[PDB]
Amino acid sequence: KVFGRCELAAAMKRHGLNNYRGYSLGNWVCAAKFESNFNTQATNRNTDGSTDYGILQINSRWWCNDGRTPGSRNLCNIPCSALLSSDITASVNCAKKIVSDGNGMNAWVAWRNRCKGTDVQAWIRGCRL
Repeated sequence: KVFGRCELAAAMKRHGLNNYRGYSLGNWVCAAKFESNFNTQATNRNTDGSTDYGILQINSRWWCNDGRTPGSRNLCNIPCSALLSSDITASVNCAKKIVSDGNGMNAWVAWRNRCKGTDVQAWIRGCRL
């Protein structure tokens, strides 16, 4: 499913992402925009053979099992396909563990490169939250 901006903002808020670990909602919405373009079915393969899955492009080498990434750790204990569902719950729960990993949102390269230090507030502007 391809979420609309405010729709995703509201769903993420309901799932406890607004200000989780100090990151305002605008950061999470900005990250989804640049990571998947709000599309839950987005996948991208990396050169190391691992694959990024879903709305937040979570990596198979550490967070989920896709049965084809040798040495994968499956820290969120879920098959990677669960991260592509229209219900963002699995994605959100796993993202919570990732952002708590000690490196914050820098774990998401698109966030670091395109959201970090920008007026992330613009991403939730106009939304009924």
